[PDB]
Amino acid sequence: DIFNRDPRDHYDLLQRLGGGTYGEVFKARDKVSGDLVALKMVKMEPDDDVSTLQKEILILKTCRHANIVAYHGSYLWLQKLWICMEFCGAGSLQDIYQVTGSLSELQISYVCREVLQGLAYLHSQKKIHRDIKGANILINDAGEVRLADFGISAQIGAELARRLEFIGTPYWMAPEVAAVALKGGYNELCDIWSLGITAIELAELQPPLFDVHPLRVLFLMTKSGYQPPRLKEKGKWSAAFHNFIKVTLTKSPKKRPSATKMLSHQLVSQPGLNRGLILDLLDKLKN
Ligand SMILES: CNc1nc(Nc2ccc(N3CCOCC3)cc2)c(C(N)=O)nc1-c1cncc2c1ncn2C
Repeated sequence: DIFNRDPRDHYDLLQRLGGGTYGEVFKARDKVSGDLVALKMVKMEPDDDVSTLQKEILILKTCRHANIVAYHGSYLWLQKLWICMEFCGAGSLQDIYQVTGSLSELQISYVCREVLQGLAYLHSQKKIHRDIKGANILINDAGEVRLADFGISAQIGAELARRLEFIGTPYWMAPEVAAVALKGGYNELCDIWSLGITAIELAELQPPLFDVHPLRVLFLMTKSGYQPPRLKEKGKWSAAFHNFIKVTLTKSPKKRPSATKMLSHQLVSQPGLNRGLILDLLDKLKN
């Protein structure tokens, strides 16, 4: 499961695709089959024992869903853990909308449906993603939608910096999560709020309040009079899209709908939602 060897023995490392608190991602080609894969390098911390690392790799191999990037295998080499995963050729939705411009209501509807399918699966496994945003939703050349990973819960490498990263960029987090280090916890419903913000992000090219200093956003969010965000242009988006934003951005998590409940919302249960919508979006990259 975790080969004690250099992944360069089996893979030809191509260009760097990007990275962050979750590691460094490289495009790579298998030397035998010729197939393209993604290789993520996670630097191991001084307290990352291999017994806990083994439990995590077991979770990475069993936590599987069509709307989550497939895990192929891993390598432990020179204090760096390398995870091999399916290659999503078009990159993230942020990589796409920062070329194409705003997604159509139908395109956002399909992405939100596919993400909710992945979130409903993660929540059935008692996992909370806690990292839903356009940059963490990848698209393959077939227009399929996949979450890059199952979220922040992987206890590998820079887990703490990844867990706390929202403090410097809290725009996608639910108010009960933005109430960091206060007595109230949170639950899986915070992912539903993050998906509502992601839908405004795909419509507007940035989440609400993106230009406000992160510490000011945290302050505003933990106020009793905080009004959840809304789409900026009412006379472009349908009543169904406005309502989907209204219910996903419910301030109280005790009133916010589950991922399974959201899958029957009129916006994401409408006919004609399929990968063809994203194939049309990818065609705009040529122009
Ligand atoms: C940099 N991140 C990732 N890039 C990938 N591929 C990819 C492919 C193409 C581009 N381009 C092409 C040229 O135009 C710009 C866009 C960018 C990226 C992948 C993958 N599987 O293909 N995966 C991750 C990734 C993996 N784990 C966790 C992650 C990840 N992203 C966020 N989180 C939290």
